Amino acid sequence: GAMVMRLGDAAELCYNLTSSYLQIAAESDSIIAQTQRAINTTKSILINETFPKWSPLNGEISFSYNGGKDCQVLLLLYLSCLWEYYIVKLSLTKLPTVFIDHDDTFKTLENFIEETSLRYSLSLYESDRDKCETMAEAFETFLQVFPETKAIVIGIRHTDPFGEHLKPIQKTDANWPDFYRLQPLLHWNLANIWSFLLYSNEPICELYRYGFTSLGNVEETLPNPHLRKDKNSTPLKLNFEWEIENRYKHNEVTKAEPIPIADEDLVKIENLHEDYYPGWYLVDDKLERAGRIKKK
Ligand SMILES: Cc1cc2nc3c(=O)[nH]c(=O)nc-3n(C[C@H](O)[C@H](O)[C@H](O)COP(=O)(O)O)c2cc1C
Ligand SMILES: Nc1ncnc2c1ncn2[C@@H]1O[C@H](COP(=O)(O)CP(=O)(O)OP(=O)(O)O)[C@@H](O)[C@H]1O
Ligand SMILES: [Mg+2]
Repeated sequence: GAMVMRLGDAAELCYNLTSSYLQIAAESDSIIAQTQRAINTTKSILINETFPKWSPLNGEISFSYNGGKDCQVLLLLYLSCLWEYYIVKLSLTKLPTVFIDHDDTFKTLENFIEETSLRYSLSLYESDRDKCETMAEAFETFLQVFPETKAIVIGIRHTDPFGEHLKPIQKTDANWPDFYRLQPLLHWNLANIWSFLLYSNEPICELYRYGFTSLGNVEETLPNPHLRKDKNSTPLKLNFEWEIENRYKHNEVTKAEPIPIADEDLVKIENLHEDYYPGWYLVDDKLERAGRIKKK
C-alpha cells in the first residue's frame, strides 16, 4: 500500500495466515500436520499460560528479536495470539522488542531487522554494537532502561545448543539479570519452521535464499555444505513446493516486496565459487549448524 501497516493490521494478518495454515487439509504423517500441531501447542502456551500472567500490552513482556527465521516464525505466531486473545476471545501502537546488536552481525540481517521493524510495528531497543559486553550484560542494561520488564520472549528450540532442558516458562539463571524466559517455540523442528514461514508469504532474511540455514556471525558462518550443488551427488528434493505455490495471498494493505541481500554479503557469496540450494532444502535439525568455519 501507500502506507505501512498499523500494528492492528499486522496482528490481524498474522491471525488470518495462521488460521489459514491451520485449515490446510493435511495427512497425519505430513510435515504440515506436524506444523499444525506445533502451532496449537505454541498458541496454548501464549494464550493459556503466558498472557493471563504477564501483560503483553504494558511493557511487562518484551520480544527478543534478531531477524532470524525462528524469532520471525515466533513473532508471527505471537502477533496472531495477541489478536486472538484480545479481539477474538475478548479477554498499543508498537510491540516492545529488544535486539542485542554486535559488531560481527551480517549486514543483510541488520537491513532485515530494520525492514521488519517497520513492517511489524516493532518498538525496537537496540544495544550498542560497538560495546564489548556479554548478552547477560546487554540485558542488564536493557532492564535498567525498562525496569517494568518481567518476561522476555525467545525463539529458542530444543534442537538448539543448550536447548535440551529448557522449559516454555522459566526464570533466567543466577548469572543473568532476573526475568522469566518465555520460550514458546521449543517443540518446533526445522521442517516446521520452513513449512510455516514459506506459506506465510512474509519476506524472510535473504541469506536463507543463498544456502544459509543458520545465522551466526559474519566470520564463522557459511552456506550449509550439505546444500552445495554438484553434478555427481543425488540432487535434493524440495519439501515445500505446495506451501510456496499456495502461500497466503496479500491485498493492498498487507502487500510486501522482496529485497536482495546486502551488497557486501553477495560479494562473499560469489567469492565462494560454489552454488547452494536455499536453506529450506535442509530439513535435518542435526545439520542446521553445519555451515561454520573450522576452528581449534
Ligand atoms: C532474552 C534471553 C535470555 C537468556 N537467558 C539465558 C539464561 O538465563 N541462561 C543461559 O545459560 N542462557 C540464556 N540465554 C542464551 C544465551 O544468551 C546464549 O546461550 C549465550 O550464552 C550468550 O553468549 P555470551 O554470554 O557470550 O554473550 C538467553 C538468551 C536470550 C535471548
Ligand atoms: N542478538 C540477539 N538479540 C535479540 N534476541 C536474540 C539475539 N540472539 C538470539 N536472540 C534470541 O534467541 C533466539 C535464537 O537466536 P539466533 O539463533 O541468533 C536467530 P534465529 O531466529 O534462531 O534464526 P537462526 O537459527 O537461523 O540463526 C532468537 O529467536 C531470539 O529470540
Ligand atoms: Mg534458531
